[PDB]
Amino acid sequence: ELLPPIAHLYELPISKEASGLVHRTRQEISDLVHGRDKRLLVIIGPCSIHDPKAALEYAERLLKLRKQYENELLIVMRVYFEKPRTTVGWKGLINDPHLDGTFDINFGLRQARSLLLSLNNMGMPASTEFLDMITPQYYADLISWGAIGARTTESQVHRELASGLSCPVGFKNGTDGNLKIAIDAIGAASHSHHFLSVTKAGHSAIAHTGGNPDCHVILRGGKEPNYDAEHVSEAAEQLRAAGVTDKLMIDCSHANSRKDYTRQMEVAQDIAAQLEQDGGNIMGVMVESHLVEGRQDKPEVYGKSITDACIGWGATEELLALLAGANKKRMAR
Amino acid sequence: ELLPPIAHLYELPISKEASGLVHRTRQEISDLVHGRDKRLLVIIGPCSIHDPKAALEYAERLLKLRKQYENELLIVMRVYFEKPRTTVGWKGLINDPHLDGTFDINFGLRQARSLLLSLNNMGMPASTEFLDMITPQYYADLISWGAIGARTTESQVHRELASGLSCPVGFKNGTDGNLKIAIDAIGAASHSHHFLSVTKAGHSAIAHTGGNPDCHVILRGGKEPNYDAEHVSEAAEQLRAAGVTDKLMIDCSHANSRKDYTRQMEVAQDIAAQLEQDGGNIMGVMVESHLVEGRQDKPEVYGKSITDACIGWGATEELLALLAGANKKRMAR
Amino acid sequence: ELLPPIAHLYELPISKEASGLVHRTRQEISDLVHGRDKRLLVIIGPCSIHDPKAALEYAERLLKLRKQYENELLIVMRVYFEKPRTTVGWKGLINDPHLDGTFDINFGLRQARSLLLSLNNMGMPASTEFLDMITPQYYADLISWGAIGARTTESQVHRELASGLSCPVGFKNGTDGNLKIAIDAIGAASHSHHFLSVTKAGHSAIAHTGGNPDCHVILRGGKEPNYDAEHVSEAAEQLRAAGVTDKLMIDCSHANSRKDYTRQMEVAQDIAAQLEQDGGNIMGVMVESHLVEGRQDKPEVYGKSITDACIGWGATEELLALLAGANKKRMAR
Amino acid sequence: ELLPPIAHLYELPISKEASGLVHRTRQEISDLVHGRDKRLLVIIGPCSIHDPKAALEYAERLLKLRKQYENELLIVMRVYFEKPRTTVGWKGLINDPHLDGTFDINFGLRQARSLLLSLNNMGMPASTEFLDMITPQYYADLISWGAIGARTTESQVHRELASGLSCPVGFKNGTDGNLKIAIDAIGAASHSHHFLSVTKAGHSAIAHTGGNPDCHVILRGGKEPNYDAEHVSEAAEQLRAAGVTDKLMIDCSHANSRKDYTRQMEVAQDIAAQLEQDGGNIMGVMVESHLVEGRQDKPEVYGKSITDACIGWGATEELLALLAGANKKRMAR
Ligand SMILES: [Cl-]
Ligand SMILES: [Cl-]
Ligand SMILES: [Cl-]
Ligand SMILES: [Cl-]
Ligand SMILES: [Mn+2]
Ligand SMILES: [Mn+2]
Ligand SMILES: [Mn+2]
Ligand SMILES: [Mn+2]
Repeated sequence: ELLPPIAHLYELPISKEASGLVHRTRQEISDLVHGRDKRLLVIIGPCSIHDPKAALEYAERLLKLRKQYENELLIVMRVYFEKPRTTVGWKGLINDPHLDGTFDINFGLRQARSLLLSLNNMGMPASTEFLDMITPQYYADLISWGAIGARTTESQVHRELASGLSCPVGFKNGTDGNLKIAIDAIGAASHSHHFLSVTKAGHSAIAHTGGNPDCHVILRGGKEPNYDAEHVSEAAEQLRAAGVTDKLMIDCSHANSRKDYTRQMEVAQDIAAQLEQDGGNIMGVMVESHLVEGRQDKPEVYGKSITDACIGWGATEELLALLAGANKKRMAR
Repeated sequence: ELLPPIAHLYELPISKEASGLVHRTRQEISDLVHGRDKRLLVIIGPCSIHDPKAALEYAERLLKLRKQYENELLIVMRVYFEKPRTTVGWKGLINDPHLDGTFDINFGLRQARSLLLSLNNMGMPASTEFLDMITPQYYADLISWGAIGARTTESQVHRELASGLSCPVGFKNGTDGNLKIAIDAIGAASHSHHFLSVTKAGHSAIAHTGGNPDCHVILRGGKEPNYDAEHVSEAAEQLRAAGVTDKLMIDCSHANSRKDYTRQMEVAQDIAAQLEQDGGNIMGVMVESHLVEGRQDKPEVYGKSITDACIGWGATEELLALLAGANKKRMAR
Repeated sequence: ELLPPIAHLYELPISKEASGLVHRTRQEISDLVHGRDKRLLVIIGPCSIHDPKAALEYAERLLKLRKQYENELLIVMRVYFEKPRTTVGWKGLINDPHLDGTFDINFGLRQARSLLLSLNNMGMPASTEFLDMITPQYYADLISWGAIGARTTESQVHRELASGLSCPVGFKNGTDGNLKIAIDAIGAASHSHHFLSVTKAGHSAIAHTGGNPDCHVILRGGKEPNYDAEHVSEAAEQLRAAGVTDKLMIDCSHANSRKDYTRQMEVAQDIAAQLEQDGGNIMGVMVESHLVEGRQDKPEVYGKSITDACIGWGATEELLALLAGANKKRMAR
Repeated sequence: ELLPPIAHLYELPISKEASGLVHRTRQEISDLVHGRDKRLLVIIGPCSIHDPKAALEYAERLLKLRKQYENELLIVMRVYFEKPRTTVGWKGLINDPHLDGTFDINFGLRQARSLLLSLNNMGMPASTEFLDMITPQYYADLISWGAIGARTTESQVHRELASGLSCPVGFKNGTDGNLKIAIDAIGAASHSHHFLSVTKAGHSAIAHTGGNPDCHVILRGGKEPNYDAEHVSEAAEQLRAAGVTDKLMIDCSHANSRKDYTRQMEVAQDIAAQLEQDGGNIMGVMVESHLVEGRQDKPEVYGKSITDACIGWGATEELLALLAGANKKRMAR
C-alpha cells in the first residue's frame, strides 16, 4: 500500500532555506550549461547511497570544499537512490532500503526525502539519477541536477520525464559509446510532451510538460574512454551540428576509468590539462567518491560503496584542488 | 482528466472468444520460444496504426493467410500503438489519435482497446510494442505477444514491465547492434521484481511480479545487418552461454533492411534459405507490411504508413508464401 | 470496482439542451423561492424509479401538461433514485438496479444518469432526494431541484451537502412534524461549509462550499397533517422570525395524506382553496403520481410503484387542472 | 490536499497495547449489551475535546477511578471530535483544530489520532460520536464505543456506517424524544448493507458490511426527560417487541439535565436508586465531565468546556462513587 507523495511532503515540507538553495543552484547550473559562467560543475560523491548517516558525514566534509572553491567550482553532491543493474541486483535505497530483499519502498522513499532535505538544509545541493517514472514526485523538489543514465538516454519515457523536470539534466552517452543518442535526447527533452504520469496524490493523469531548456550531454566512456580533448572537440562539433549546447560534462568514472577507481584521478588530470590549454567546451565533471575507497559486497565497513568502487576522502581532496587550480586559470582568460 | 483502465474495461469487456484466442496464442508462442513446436511465428503488419479502418481491412486480408498457412506459420498482426521517435514526432495513436497535436489520450486508449477487441473477436491475435509504463493496463489483456524496442531493451523499467506481462516478450538488440543487452534483458525479465506501477483503478501501488518465462531476443540489425546464418549461429551460442533460450526472432525491417522497405524480401529469402538448410534456432520473423507500400509524412493515402516505410499487400502475399514453403520443409525433417 | 463519476460523464456528457433546461429551471425555481414569480412549482411523479421505460412514458405524458400549464405551474418530474427506509428494504435504483439483491451500483449509476439525460433532452426537468453523500457527483448536473428527506433534514452532513449543490433545495419537516429543524437547515445550508467529500475522479478531498441561497421548507406532515392555512400561517411567521424565505412547499403525500394515496387530492383541494383566498406563502406542491395508481411488493405490473402508493394518471390530470385554475386566480391579483 | 488515512496510520500505527485494549474493551461492552456481565458502562468526559493536554490530564485522573471501580463500572472516556450544531458553529477539533476558522482538517485528523493513541497507550479506552462518513477511517481503530447522535439516528447513511463499525454503537433517541427511530436504527445497523464509502487509501468504493450485533439505544431526553424507571420500563418493552436487546444506556446530560449541568448528579442519583431497587435493563450511563465545571465561549480557562457545560472533577468523583456503590449492590443480587 503505497503512500502518495503528499504524505511525505506533509511530514517533510521543503524549507525556505532548501527551496532557496535548490532554486539558485539550478539557475547557477543553467548558466554553466549555456556558457554564461565558466565555473566547473562538479557532481561528486558515492556511486549509491546505502547509509544516510555516512552520507551526512560525507556531505559535511564536502561542504567545506564547496565553500572554499566556490569561485572556480560549483560542487553538488551525488545522492543516487536508484541504480540500473546490468541484469539483476540491488536497485538502491528507495527500492530496498533495509538492504535485505524486503523492498520496503515506503520507508525508502521517506528516508530518501529526509536525507535530501537535511542535505539542502545544511547548504549542500544534491543530484540523482532519475530512473523510475513514479518516484520523482517524492523528492524532485530537493534536486538541483539530474542524470539520465547510459542505459536509458535513448528511452522516450526518460526523455519525457526529463522534459518535465525543473532542474538541469545531463544525458549520458550509451554503454558502447554512442553520443548521438544523448544529442537526440537533448532535442527531445527540450520540447513539450504529453504523456501519462502520476500526481502528488498518487493518481495517474495526463502530464503536459513545457520542455527543459537546460539539458546537456555527459561523456562516460564506451568500448573505449571518451574524455580526451580529441573526443571533446568531436562531441562539440556534433552538438553544434544539432543546434544544441556544445557545453558538456565529463564523467571520470564508469567506462572512462574502466571500473578502476584509481584512474578517476588520471582522467581528472587530463581534464585539468584541457582546461589549462583551452577546454572551452567543458562545463562540468562527475566523480565517484566516498569516505573510504574501494567497494564491498556487503555493507560491513562504514562509508564504503556496495556498488561501484569509489575514491576515498583523501584522493577526493586532491582531485578537487587539482580541478579548482586548473579552472582558475581557465577563468582568468 | 484521465479515465482509469476500469472505465475502458467496463465499456469493452474481453469476450469469451477473445480471451480464448489470447490464451491459446500465448501458449502456442511459448511453445515456439522453448522449442516444443517448429512453426514459425510471424509478427506482421504496419509500422504503426494510425487508422482503425485500414487496420481492420488489413486484418481481414491477413486472416485468410493466417488460416491458409496455419500448419507452417503462426501469424499474429502488428498492432503498434506507441512509437519511439529519434528526437520528436508523432508517438502513436494512443498519444495523439486525431493526428493533429490535440493529444486526446482518453479517446486514443478507448480506440486502441476497441480495435484490439474487434481484431481478436474476428480471429486475429495482436502484438504490440510496450513502450509506456501506464498504458498497458488498458489493453494488455488483448495482446498475445509483446516487443520491447531497441531503444528500451537496456532500460530497467522496461525489463520490470516485461517481468509482469502475461504474454511472451521479444527484446530487440540495441540500435547499434548490441545483442548482449537483449540477453541480459531476458535474464532480468525472467526474475521477480518489485517496483512502482499504477493499478486498474488509476492509483499508484507497489507491484510484485513473478517473472516472465517466455522472453526471447529479436535480431533487427545495427550498424550492419544481423539476419544471416553466421549471425544467427553466433547469437545462439551467446544465448546458450547465458543459460537462456537459443530460439530467436529475426526482423526483416529496420536496420536489417537498412531502412529500405524493398529489402525486407531479401532478408526473408535469406531466412527461407536458412530454414531449408537447417535454421533450427529460428522461431520467428518480423515484417513491416501495409495495404500499400512506402511511407508519407501526412495521412493522405489510405493504407500507407506515416512512420517507417512498409512493403505493400502483394509483396506480403509473396513473402508469406516464401516462408511457409520453406518452413514446411524444415518441419518435415 | 466503483467507477468514478468521470467514467459516466465521459459516456453521457450533458448536452447543450439539457444544460440550458437545467440552468433555466433552477433560475425559475429560485424566482419562486424568493417570491419574484407566483407560478406554482409542482414536483410530481413516482415515489421511486424502478423502471426507466415507464419513467420515460410517464414523462412524455407529463410534458404535455407541463407545456399546457406553463403560465400558472412549473412542472418538474420526481425521479427519485435513493429511498430512505424505516429499518431495511430496497434503497432504490442506484443501490440495487436489478431489484434482486445484487447491488450492481455501477449499472445503477449509469442507468440513473442515462434516464436523467434522456428526460432533460426531451424537455422534462428532474428532481430527486439527495440521500447519499457520494452518489450526487454522478448526476447532480442533471437535477433542477433537490429534496432533503424528513429523516435527514436534521443531519449536519446533509445540510453540508445542500450547501454545495447548485440547485434549489427543499428541506422536509421531521417525521413527527418538527418544523424548526427545516428552518434550522435553511440557515445552515445558506452558509459556507468545510467538510470531506469525494471528487469526480473518485478521490476524497476537502470541500469548501459557498452556501445555497435557494433553500426552503416542505410541509409533509407529522403526527398530524400540516398542509392547512393555519399551519402555513404558523410556518410563515417562524420563517420570517429566522430571517429566511417565508415561501414554502406543501407535500400532498406521506404524512399529510396519512400515507393514503386517495387523500392526496383532498390535500391538493385544500391548497387550491388557499390559493384562491390568498395563499401568498405557498410556492410549490409535491405529489406522488405514476401511470397506474397504488403500489405492489414485486415489480409485476408496469408503471406501478413498489414503494409508496401513488395516484394514477387520470387523477393526476384532475389534480393539475385544479391547481392551475386556482393559481391563475392568485396570479391575476 | 487531503491526506488519506494511510498517511496517518503510517505515522501513528496502533501499538500492541492499544490494539489489545480496544479489542478487550469492545468485547467487555458487548458483554454488557447482551446481559452477560452486569457492570455498568460509564461513558464520561468532556462534551468536546479542544485541548489535547487537558484531555490527557483528565484521562490520567479518570484512569485511577477506572481501576478502582473496575469490578462495578467499566469506565471509558468521552473523546468527542465531531459536534452536530443546531444551525451553525464549531463542528469540533477535526473540522477546525486551531479554533479560529482556518479549517485545518489534515492537522485536526493527525491531532485526533495522536490523542487517541496516547489515551489507549496509557490504559484509557476512548469513545466518540461518529458524525461524518469519511473521517472514521482515520481513527476508528482506536475507538472502543461509538455513538450516533440524536440528529442522525434516523439517517440511513449513519445506520449504514454503524453496520460496518467494529465497536459497539449507541443510538440516541431523537431530539424531541422519539425512541422508535433508535430501535429501528439497531434493527437497520444489525444487517448487512451495500453503499459507497471511502477506503483507507482515500478512494471511493463499494462497501459491503456484515452488520453490527452490539448496538443499543441511549435515552437522552426530548420534550421531557426519559431517565426514570417508568421511561426505562417502556423503552425495554418496545425493545423486546422489536426483537432487539433490551439493555440500554441513559445519558445524564443533554435533554435529561436540560438547562442545569449540575442536574446530572440528580439523574445519576435516580439511576443509582433504580440500580438498587432492580434496574435490570440499564447497561450504561453517559456523563459530561471535565477538570473544571461550567463552560466558556472562548478557550480561556484550562480544562473547561467550550461547548456544553460539564461537571468538574470533585463532582465526578462523587458521581462515580455513587454509581459504583449502587451497582455493586445490583451485581450482588
Ligand atoms: Cl551491475
Ligand atoms: Cl419504509
Ligand atoms: Cl429508486
Ligand atoms: Cl471536538
Ligand atoms: Mn556508479
Ligand atoms: Mn518501424
Ligand atoms: Mn414516497
Ligand atoms: Mn454535549
